[PDB]
Amino acid sequence: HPEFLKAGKEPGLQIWRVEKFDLVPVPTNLYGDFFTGDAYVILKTVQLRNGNLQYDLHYWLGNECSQDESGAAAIFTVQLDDYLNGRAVQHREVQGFESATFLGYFKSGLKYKKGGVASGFKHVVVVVQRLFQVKGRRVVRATEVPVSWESFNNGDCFILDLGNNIHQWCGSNSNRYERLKATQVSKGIRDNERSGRARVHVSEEGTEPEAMLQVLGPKPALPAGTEDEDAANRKLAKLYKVSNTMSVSLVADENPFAQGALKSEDCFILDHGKDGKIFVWKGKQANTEERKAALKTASDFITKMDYPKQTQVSVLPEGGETPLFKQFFKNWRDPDQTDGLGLSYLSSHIANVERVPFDAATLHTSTAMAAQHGMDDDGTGQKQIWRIEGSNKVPVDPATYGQFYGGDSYIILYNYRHGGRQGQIIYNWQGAQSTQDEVAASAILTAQLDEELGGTPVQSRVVQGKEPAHLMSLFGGKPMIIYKGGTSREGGQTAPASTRLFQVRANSAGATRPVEVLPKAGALNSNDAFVLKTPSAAYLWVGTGASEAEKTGAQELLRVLRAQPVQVAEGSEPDGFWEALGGKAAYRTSPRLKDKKMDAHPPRLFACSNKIGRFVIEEVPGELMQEDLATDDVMLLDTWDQVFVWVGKDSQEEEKTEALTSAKRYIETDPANRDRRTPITVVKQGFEPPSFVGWFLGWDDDYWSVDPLDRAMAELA
Repeated sequence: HPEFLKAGKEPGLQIWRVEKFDLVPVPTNLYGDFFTGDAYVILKTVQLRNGNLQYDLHYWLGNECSQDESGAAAIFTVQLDDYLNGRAVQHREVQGFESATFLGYFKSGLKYKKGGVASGFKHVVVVVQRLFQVKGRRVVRATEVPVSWESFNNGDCFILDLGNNIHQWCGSNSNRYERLKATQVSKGIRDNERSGRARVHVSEEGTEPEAMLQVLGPKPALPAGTEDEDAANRKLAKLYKVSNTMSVSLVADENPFAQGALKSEDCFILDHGKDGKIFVWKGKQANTEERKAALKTASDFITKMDYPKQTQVSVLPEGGETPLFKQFFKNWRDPDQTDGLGLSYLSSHIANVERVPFDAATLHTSTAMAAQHGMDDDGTGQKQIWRIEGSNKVPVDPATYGQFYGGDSYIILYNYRHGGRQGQIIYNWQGAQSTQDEVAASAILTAQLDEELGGTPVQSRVVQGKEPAHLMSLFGGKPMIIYKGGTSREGGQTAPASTRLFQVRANSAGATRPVEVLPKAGALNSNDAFVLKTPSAAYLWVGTGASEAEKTGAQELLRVLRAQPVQVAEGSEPDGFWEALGGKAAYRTSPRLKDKKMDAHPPRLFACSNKIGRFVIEEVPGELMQEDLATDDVMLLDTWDQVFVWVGKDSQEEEKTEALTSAKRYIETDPANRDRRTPITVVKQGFEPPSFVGWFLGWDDDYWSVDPLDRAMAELA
């Protein structure tokens, strides 16, 4: 055996060019260059936290690549996978529409070279005279184009490669951010292709150097940019079951699908084609012919539905499904979950993130711990609570700090200290039964308060029932009691219900919040304790998964209810318990993914926009980096438990005021059917909280002191 032996042995990236049905290694210093007339095979191996190796097999098809060449690359992807015991995730990437995972492997971006093995061009390779058109802001792509002014336009940047002189040219209508990412490609040509020997010359229209003007002739009038992502065709997806010939059978009309719909004896197609990707899921018991023919059937299904030929397709084995595939299902939970160190798959873009458990004594020094637990600090800073009464904020009685009523909406101005510096957080808590005028009034006043405090404070819109972990910790040691629906104003206190049911649950911080729920048995949960104040006896129901903090919260919540507790463990409930709840019922028993939520729902950064009301979101691939936050964009950092809205200083005011709704739109369209009470957190550039910056390793506190572009072209360019 040849190159197969030197494969997934160590963590890293391996690229081969399929050359005459042979896997020829691409020189590593050229990783990122791809000939449009050829096909490549790419293996990314990632080390899991337990030391095991996880494989991602990609094969890449250029625009001018033959059919017998894509087949060759496909055969290798198949036979490489079963050499790795059929546990790899396979990807078919087409030029210009590659998967985010594939795009993450390449920092400096991609280069699409004219030529191929048929044209008689190798990779190894002096005298150079080529031209690249650099289009891209988050996925910088450099396409080789004819060496002519006709190839140009004033919207993008261009690189005139003259061997020992690289000439970067940028149009007048080109944005400063695009110019920045273009210098990366130019620098990459200098350092990787010429080994740092050549000189990179930067210019814009009107300042063309004589060398460039000698090659292209005098500059004529140039046009403008064609300006190229995900829209609202994200929500709907369908699941199919394959037979062989090739026929499919609809098994699930709408997502979220039932995880049990996947049977291990067959293979299934998750159709997300209107969003540009489809999945193939191999059951472990599926026929060997069926498994090896996954890409076979996937391409057929593409044509039988009239999807674009360039549709992303990925192939998953049972047990190694990616988290996006799992999110298409209603509460996907694995047959290991709690036991182990990870899950089905570890997203490469967070594979190098050190996992920091919680310890409040040193929260104030670790941005990473702050981000991984949604904990800006310990919750012990100065704060003000206001209840919204009509059109004004009313100070809440300090004795009742920690109790919130479902018929009110509150504003919580909190002072946080982390590291050496401070910040402020404005929490906007809107009750479920709060009247619409006052809920809307709470939002108006929340924004007004932010401007009073200089526009610097963080804004967080919370909805009753789904409160961030940090919010629970603001009240010292007492729990955050949330009532189903009453008022706290002076002439309006309602009457307590006959029998009430409280779900007391703790965060990673040990703070707890008892949530008053419906008085039904189906509302119970094995991981938390519960409090049932019936007029007869007050029950303290403690689940098998409940710990000290939940008992302490449930106990001390029964304190404020002036009722003696009746300790009752799960499974051994007295008679009166079930009948007070309306009888026995099926509740949730499966444990939660406490520290493995990151593995299940890794944080993703997005760029949101709405040009003509059309909501456009584009995922930025790879490791989360401060460099990826453009000053003229409104970005989205989705941590599952929360959706941050990073607002760039130089973005348009329209997009700035729409920060709340753009996030609300992204959550609404999420194919995972994400809860709409999910807290949204608006954050200003240069005033980001620790729970945000801790996700970005290598965060320069004074990164924006010098303009990013003014630094790059002054650095090594």
